[PDB]
Amino acid sequence: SSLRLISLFTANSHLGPLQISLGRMLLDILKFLFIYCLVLLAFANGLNQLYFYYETRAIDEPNNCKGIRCEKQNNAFSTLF
Amino acid sequence: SSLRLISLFTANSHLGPLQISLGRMLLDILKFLFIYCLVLLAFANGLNQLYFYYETRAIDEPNNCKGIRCEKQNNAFSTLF
Repeated sequence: SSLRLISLFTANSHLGPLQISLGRMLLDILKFLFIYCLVLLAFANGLNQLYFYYETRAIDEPNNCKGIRCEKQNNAFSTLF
Repeated sequence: SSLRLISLFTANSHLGPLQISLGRMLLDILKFLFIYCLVLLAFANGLNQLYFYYETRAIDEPNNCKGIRCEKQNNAFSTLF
């Protein structure tokens, strides 16, 4: 609801021609996004297939924290998610 | 081999009558040894029977130390030994 004040820039002479030039840049990231998506799901598979034998539990870890976003990161290549 | 210099105390007049009085004290600890052994064998069983469900391993424990004599003692009532 707060990002809708950008449709008012067309009524000014300085900020007007800037939105039109920004509209074209967003037609260049699509193809690189496609290629990057393929390169990422390709690699997301081998690493998961190699490390899924050493998955521990939470109660056997310090402070009962499992995964990244803890203070000491652990169990980063266990599942596919 | 070094505790055999106590068999020479009988040739002196000060240390002589001390070995003979010490020889009698060692005939009082036997009965209390009997009672204490029964009282210890009695209690050594319930505590082992109550705690033998939560026995962890040694890779889950910090610094790979299991049992008493570590810096942080753990697994004290797991087995009978």
